[PDB]
Amino acid sequence: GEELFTGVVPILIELDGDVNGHKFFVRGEGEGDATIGKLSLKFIATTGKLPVPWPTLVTTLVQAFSRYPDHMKRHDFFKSAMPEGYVQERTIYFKDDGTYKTRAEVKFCGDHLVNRIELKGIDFKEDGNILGHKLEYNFNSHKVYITADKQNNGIKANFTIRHNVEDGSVQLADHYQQNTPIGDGPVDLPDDHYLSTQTILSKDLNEKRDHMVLLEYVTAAGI
Ligand SMILES: [Zn+2]
Repeated sequence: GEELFTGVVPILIELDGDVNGHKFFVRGEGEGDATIGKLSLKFIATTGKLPVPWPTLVTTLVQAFSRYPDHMKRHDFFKSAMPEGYVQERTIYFKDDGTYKTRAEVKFCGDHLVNRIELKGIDFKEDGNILGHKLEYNFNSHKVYITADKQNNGIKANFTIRHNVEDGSVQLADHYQQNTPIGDGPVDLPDDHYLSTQTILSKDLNEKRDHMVLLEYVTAAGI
């Protein structure tokens, strides 16, 4: 379980997307180090220019790499579901705009962790901040609130992402999340806690394809 995360783990990410009928595919690679709670990844849109801004996809595009400090180990659901993995599902409500629905499988393939995601988005406004590409290329820090869902032998989470808009306003995205283990056996159901997240988005200046370089630090807290 946790024993699979004592060192650096290579990551492959795939996202098959469809927002208001605009189809796209994103592929990411890099590495995660759960001992420090660090993720370094590069994402490419293989279908050309995205119909939505990169920041809207960040939350979707491996919380198993969160640093859980020693006293909180017993509360790390994400690692305890490995290698078989977990399903992660979300509904994301963009305030005054459309919604994303996502379903992902996060599991080991041999020595590498893979996150495979399907995303469907509906009811977005033409000129809105999302389809109008009015969101800044950056990301804020958040708290991801996690609670046990004993019925499903898993967890739920709730949080609101704050996306900065070009005109100086903020676009809120309310996230509702569920995770359930894929394989049989026991998993760790946690007491209430949160993950504190920080993310930096950048560009590779030699990369001509549409892309996003990401560095994140996440540490669990609240117990
Ligand atoms: Zn693989």
